[PDB]
Amino acid sequence: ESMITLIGLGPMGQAMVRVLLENGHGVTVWNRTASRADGVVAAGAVRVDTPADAVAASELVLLSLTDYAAMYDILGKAEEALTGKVIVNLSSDTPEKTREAAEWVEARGAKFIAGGVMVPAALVGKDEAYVFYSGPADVFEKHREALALIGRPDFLGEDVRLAQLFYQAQLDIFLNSLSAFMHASALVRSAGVPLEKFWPYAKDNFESMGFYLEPAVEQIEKGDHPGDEADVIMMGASAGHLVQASRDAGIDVALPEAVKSHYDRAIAAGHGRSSWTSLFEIIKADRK
Amino acid sequence: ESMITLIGLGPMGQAMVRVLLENGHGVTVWNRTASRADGVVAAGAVRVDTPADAVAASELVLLSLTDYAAMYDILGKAEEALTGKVIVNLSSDTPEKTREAAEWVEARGAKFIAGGVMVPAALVGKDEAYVFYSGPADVFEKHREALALIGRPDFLGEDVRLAQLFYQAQLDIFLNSLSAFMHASALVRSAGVPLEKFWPYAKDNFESMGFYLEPAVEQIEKGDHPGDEADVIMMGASAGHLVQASRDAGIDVALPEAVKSHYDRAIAAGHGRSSWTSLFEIIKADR
Ligand SMILES: NC(=O)c1ccc[n+]([C@@H]2O[C@H](COP(=O)([O-])OP(=O)(O)OC[C@H]3O[C@@H](n4cnc5c(N)ncnc54)[C@H](OP(=O)(O)O)[C@@H]3O)[C@@H](O)[C@H]2O)c1
Ligand SMILES: NC(=O)c1ccc[n+]([C@@H]2O[C@H](COP(=O)([O-])OP(=O)(O)OC[C@H]3O[C@@H](n4cnc5c(N)ncnc54)[C@H](OP(=O)(O)O)[C@@H]3O)[C@@H](O)[C@H]2O)c1
Repeated sequence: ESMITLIGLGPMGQAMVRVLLENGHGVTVWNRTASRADGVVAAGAVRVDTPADAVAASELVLLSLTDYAAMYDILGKAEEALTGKVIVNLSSDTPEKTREAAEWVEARGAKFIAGGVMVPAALVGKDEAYVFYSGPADVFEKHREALALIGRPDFLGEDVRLAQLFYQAQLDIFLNSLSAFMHASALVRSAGVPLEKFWPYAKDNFESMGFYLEPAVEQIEKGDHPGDEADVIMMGASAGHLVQASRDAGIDVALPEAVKSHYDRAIAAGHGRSSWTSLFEIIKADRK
Repeated sequence: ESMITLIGLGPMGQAMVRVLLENGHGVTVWNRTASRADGVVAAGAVRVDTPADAVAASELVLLSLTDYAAMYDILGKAEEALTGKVIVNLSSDTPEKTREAAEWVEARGAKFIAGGVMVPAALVGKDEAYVFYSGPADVFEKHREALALIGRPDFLGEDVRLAQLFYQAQLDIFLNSLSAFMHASALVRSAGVPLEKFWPYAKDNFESMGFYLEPAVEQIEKGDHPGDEADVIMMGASAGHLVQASRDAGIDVALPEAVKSHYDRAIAAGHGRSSWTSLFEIIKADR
């Protein structure tokens, strides 16, 4: 069936290729490290020597790269081939650089769609999988059926930045959660307590988060930060406890100092007696 | 019934008093701000003029204060009355200050137990509620039945530091999650997208976390950080994207810079091609 190019054979790239092949699609691939295509070439994919060859081979070109800098390095050696193609970039970078790259690709006569895949490689193509998409809807809809093999497509809008924004926002929560889990683990291991004793508590803590956060949405929407049940003076004190405990234990202080700086800036803005939601008032961009 | 003293009548202390009263216990109370006892006095509690009076009124003295410094301010004006009492401190502070306070209380002839309450005031005494305790087990067991009204007691050990350590570790995850939620929200609101559109995704993200973290426990236990499915070079790049996006949006950069610094230190230690669990190797204390 339809031949699709994929450039970028990291684990996400490979999982996407395997899924396109298992559903009848032909897949041309190219990677900076050619040896990395062996597993997918064996499963039915066509390696090709040059980026220009890979772009020329198909209408739809998927990029699974570390960043957008890598797109310029790869497609920079394929500018003439781009005319009439559809670039779907499934790579992390800033929203601003996502729009700049859309303009560069369209100036070379291709369409540009941004994607953000919201599961790891092992879940590509399964039921859990979903992908943010943004860019021209007519073009997107022409290729929805193929893209949906990777995960449920969530088309956010024509502003090509939206998929990147949602990706970065989810990443913000995700990387924080990892670093916080490792930080808490580090504090525990520092005291000689095995992590198996703490895990059930950490697990419960993360599983309960949705409950503590749901009510906060309205408070943040409205600037309504009542402190009667928990205040920034009490929570900011705790944050300083965490910082001192971290110094005492010889573990990282960057993460707990960053969180303490939220409480300190809030106290300086007079929000001592407000809910922790008031931190939003010092974290948000100036409406000024 | 049994008279228990609770000094510290903020949101959590009041919920504790209400629960002790609803179960027959008698409760003497005292606060730096006496007017704050009105609601609990009305529900059955006895206000008292002085800390010394509150300590003297009962065997078991619960303290729900903002920090341990407040314990010294309050019990500094008792001291003679402490002999033979049991102090259960349910306040945040450092583990080191928790041990220092146990020594000061025992030198004044009382027993000292540390607690960390793991639910907010509204859930005190409900099914969800649990509390870390640490200190002398015999003393703890003498008062277990009363303490259990506040939430499931988890005795961690006789090292009085353990409840505070577990409290601070849970707090680490908790305050991070809040700041991260607000930070992601801020990034979204900065671009003109309403929070209502993003919430379902944020919710799903937190609900999924337990699944992505369970396998990481073994990796951290063993120093086994395979990068085949996701590595620090790719995730570190992402963390830098978040930092740049945050500058672009004019939101806080402290939180994302802190997270990026984990990926940078890991790359510097050669863990570019390792799993994100390798950040543990940079975050941990020198062995
Ligand atoms: N892994 C995950 O679970 C996951 C999940 C969600 C989203 N993502 C996103 O998915 C994308 C891919 O991540 P991944 O883990 O599959 O792969 P990765 O480790 O970022 O590598 C992906 C590809 O980028 C290539 N590459 C990087 N810089 C390049 C450059 N300057 N020029 C040419 N090629 C370059 C690599 O080529 P080489 O093979 O030659 O090194 C590789 O083929 C990232 O943007 C990431 O944020 C990752
Ligand atoms: N609130 C929650 O949802 C929650 C969740 C679990 C655990 N905790 C922990 O529970 C503890 C109690 O905090 P809270 O939220 O109930 O309220 P809080 O704002 O910490 O106030 C608690 C009490 O401390 C007293 N206090 C503070 N500094 C004092 C000082 N220097 N001298 C004398 N009294 C002093 C206050 O008396 P005044 O009336 O004079 O201020 C107040 O009655 C904290 O350590 C907190 O970390 C909180």
